[PDB]
Amino acid sequence: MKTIFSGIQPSGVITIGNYIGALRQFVELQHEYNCYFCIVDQHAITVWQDPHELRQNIRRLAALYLAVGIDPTQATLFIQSEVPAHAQAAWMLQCIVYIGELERMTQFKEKSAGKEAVSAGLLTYPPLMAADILLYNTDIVPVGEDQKQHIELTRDLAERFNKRYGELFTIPEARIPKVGARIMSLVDPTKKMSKSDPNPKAYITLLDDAKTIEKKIKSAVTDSEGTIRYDKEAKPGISNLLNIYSTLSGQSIEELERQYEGKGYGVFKADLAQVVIETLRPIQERYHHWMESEELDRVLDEGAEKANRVASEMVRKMEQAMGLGRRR
Amino acid sequence: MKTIFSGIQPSGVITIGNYIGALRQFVELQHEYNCYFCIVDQHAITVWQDPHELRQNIRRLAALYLAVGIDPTQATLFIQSEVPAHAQAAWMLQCIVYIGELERMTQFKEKSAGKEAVSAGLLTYPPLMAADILLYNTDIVPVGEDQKQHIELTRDLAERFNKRYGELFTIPEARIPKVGARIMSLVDPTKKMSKSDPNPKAYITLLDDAKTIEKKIKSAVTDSEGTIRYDKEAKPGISNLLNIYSTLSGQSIEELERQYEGKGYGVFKADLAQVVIETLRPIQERYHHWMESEELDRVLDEGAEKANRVASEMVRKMEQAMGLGRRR
Ligand SMILES: Nc1ncnc2c1ncn2[C@@H]1O[C@H](COP(=O)(O)OP(=O)(O)OP(=O)(O)O)[C@@H](O)[C@H]1O
Ligand SMILES: Nc1ncnc2c1ncn2[C@@H]1O[C@H](COP(=O)(O)OP(=O)(O)OP(=O)(O)O)[C@@H](O)[C@H]1O
Ligand SMILES: [Mg+2]
Ligand SMILES: [Mg+2]
Repeated sequence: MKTIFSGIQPSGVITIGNYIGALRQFVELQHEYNCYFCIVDQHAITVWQDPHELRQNIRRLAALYLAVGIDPTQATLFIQSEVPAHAQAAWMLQCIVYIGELERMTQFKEKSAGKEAVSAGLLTYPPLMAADILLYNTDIVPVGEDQKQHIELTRDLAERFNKRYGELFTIPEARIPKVGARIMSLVDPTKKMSKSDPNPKAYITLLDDAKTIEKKIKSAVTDSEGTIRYDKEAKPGISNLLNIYSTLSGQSIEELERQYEGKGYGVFKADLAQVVIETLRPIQERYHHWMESEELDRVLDEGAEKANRVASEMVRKMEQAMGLGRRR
Repeated sequence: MKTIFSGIQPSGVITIGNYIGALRQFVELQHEYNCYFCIVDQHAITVWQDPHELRQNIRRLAALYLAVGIDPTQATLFIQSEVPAHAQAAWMLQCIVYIGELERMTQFKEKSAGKEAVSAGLLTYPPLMAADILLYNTDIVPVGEDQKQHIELTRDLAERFNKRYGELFTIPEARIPKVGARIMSLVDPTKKMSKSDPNPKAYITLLDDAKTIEKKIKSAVTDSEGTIRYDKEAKPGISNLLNIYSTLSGQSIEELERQYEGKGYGVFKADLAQVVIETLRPIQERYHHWMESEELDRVLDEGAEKANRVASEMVRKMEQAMGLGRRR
């Protein structure tokens, strides 16, 4: 079968946007592809991470991957840093990416937007992500609309390497969901929901308690119409709430518009909170199971073992193409 | 004893500048320090390297290190790429260096001087070099005047890591020779002699034949005075030739000025060529011995083995400080 790779940064607790845009689809994709799902801790340090928080976040992410249903025997779950090949191939890839291609990345300009001093890692985020994917001869990359431009660069980089040194890389393809590819901030409907937003009201983590989810849905930005109908341009907050409601409940935006005819934001929000709470319920239960056992560490050990075998061999192939080191 | 680290890029065949400014001193330093001498192949790919040339250059550099007298039992001779920790610590260090500190590096601006598209590796050269040094708890760094600014950044980076996460790194110190720290191009006395200069007349490689050394010394830029006397500002080419003559022969600039009183550039250059040829003679002989045996590969295997033990443990310490991966 074809191969899949996809990473999530342990830069905070994953949100419903992360879930809706990517994680949710991993669970189904694992049975039809050879999958590598990564906890990208090296990507997470491109900005300040408290060391204790990062360690904890790394373990929580792994538990949540398994809690949503990733089966360690059907897919390879691992931590980026535990596979030296990602840093190796990242170095090689940054000697072929042009500085201008990095500065033109919208994620770079956005995250670097209005900062005096910024880490080089923020800028060199792309070559590492390109290595993450390219290392496993990945065919499909399940994301995550905001990740489209990175995958496009990654393709340019694999092509440049292939034509410069010889055919080595499979050109990967992004797989972005038709629905939920871009869940918006609850607090600023013009920005996507980010797990690292400085405002906790912007997102709902997969670990949020009922009380917390009710508050967050209640504080969500809407408008003064009091009319539940989808209109991304005119009613951004309400349209986003409808999207969340629609993908989580399985009802169409249109069905929800009818069901809420004659209502009623208070009631619409109260209902949506319960829908999110009910979705997160079985997930949180299994998360607690994984968090309290050493089984989590066995899954990760075995996952890094398999990833190392595949990746270090690609690295060897890459060094042989570039002329690095010695003949092996 | 204290520890030493120093690298040389296998980006061409080392020159007499490389020799005079660094390699020559490694031979004496090895008996008084714990030394790690590196063949930095990952630094070499920051610009285009022909894969066959790079492979060959890597093996030639190792043979020349040993040919000048580095004793594999007194020092650790290794190839950068063969120790994954350099790429690992390089990634971590680039998440702490600021983009502005990289753009202000004069080597960056020089090598990137007048180029439309440039590799990110050119820009991120410093974090990798900082990792190279920091990995081994290096106290002294023998270079290489042009390398002073990199070592200064490396110190800022170790200090930033130490104060941000906890004391881990030894603050390294540059050790630049009083004489020969900056051998100039034979063709452009305002630029340093570089092994990768697009003009082969600029430098004399340690592998150049007698005929080639005579031509290069003969074509060396001088002036219209016909007076052999040292004057860096007024007589840059002649002063550089005097410097080369002085460090290689063991005579003072002043002794040479007297000995050449009443002469005589033709004769001065003819004499200097023979001095270089006579110096390179015993070196080239041993170089051919190493090139034709598998002993060269045993030295490198053992050198990477020792370097891996030390470096991967520093990497583990670094990840533990930043919170990467899992507790080990
Ligand atoms: N708002 C969103 N809607 C749908 N998918 C999203 C959203 N935000 C992120 N994703 C997807 O989630 C995955 C994990 O990405 P990532 O770890 O960068 O999350 P993040 O929330 O954006 O975190 P951070 O704020 O630290 O950068 C990717 O496939 C990504 O495109
Ligand atoms: N002209 C020179 N005079 C004295 N020392 C030098 C000179 N050029 C380089 N060195 C020293 O040689 C060592 C190896 O450096 P490096 O491998 O960068 O050589 P390079 O000739 O400058 O190569 P390249 O042109 O590929 O960058 C360092 O210690 C460096 O400072
Ligand atoms: Mg992100
Ligand atoms: Mg150099």
